[PDB]
Amino acid sequence: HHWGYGKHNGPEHWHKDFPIAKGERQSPVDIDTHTAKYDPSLKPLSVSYDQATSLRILNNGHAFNVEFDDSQDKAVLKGGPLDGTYRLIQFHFHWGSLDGQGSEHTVDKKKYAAELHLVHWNTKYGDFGKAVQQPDGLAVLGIFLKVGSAKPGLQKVVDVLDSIKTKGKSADFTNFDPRGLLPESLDYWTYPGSLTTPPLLECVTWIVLKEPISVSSEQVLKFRKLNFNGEGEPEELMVDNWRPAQPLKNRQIKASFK
Ligand SMILES: NS(=O)(=O)OCCCCCCCCOS(N)(=O)=O
Ligand SMILES: [Cl-]
Ligand SMILES: [Zn+2]
Repeated sequence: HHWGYGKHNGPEHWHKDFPIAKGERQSPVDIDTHTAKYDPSLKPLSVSYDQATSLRILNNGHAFNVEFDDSQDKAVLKGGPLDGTYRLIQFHFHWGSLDGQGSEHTVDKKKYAAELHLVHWNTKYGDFGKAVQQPDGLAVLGIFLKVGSAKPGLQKVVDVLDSIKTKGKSADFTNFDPRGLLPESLDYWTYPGSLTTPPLLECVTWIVLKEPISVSSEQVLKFRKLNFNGEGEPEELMVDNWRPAQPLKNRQIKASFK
């Protein structure tokens, strides 16, 4: 057996193999907009994805990862609450079976249809492996997805999903520009958290954008055609691969805007 999002291996079961699931800085969390406080110490956020080099897209049995070449400082995230440079390594999404759910973070308890996670690691630690052994090893830029108008920049991702329907399948995915997945505004909320999937390591500085991007019903419907299962096995649609909000505990969510 292995962790997943089913009734028998879902979020409520994770703590048995990953005790940190009940830790002090777990993610995601509900973002109470009225309790979040504007933080003047936050520096301007810098998303520099101009030289991003995508390589492959993979169905890992939980979601699909668009992987990037992080052997050189190309796609980096800096500024904001971040100290130093964080390099983009991959991005993936979390989505629901219906438009009314799918996101991991929530805003005033509101759930979006999906959530995009752009994962970056602190270059001061040399590699991703070492970074996840540090309290400030990672920075994940989270972007909410709502259903409405199509997102042109997402279509290339959608059209390749048919080739990676099942767990373990991958496909070349070069020259994809992640800048086409960003909303207009970079206003955000930030707080110290963790990976939202096992191992649930608490090494993440979360930066969640306030402005969601709009994707079409057709685009998200194709996300829902993916499979959690591997080839030749009974079909288990890849839907609702999101972890619910976790206790905030000793943390404050800061806003980059007034
Ligand atoms: N949803 S999230 O963005 O918070 O996180 C997803 C998992 C990200 C990958 C985590 C892999 C952890 C194992 O790293 S290792 N082998 O030790 O280098
Ligand atoms: Cl199921
Ligand atoms: Zn994620």
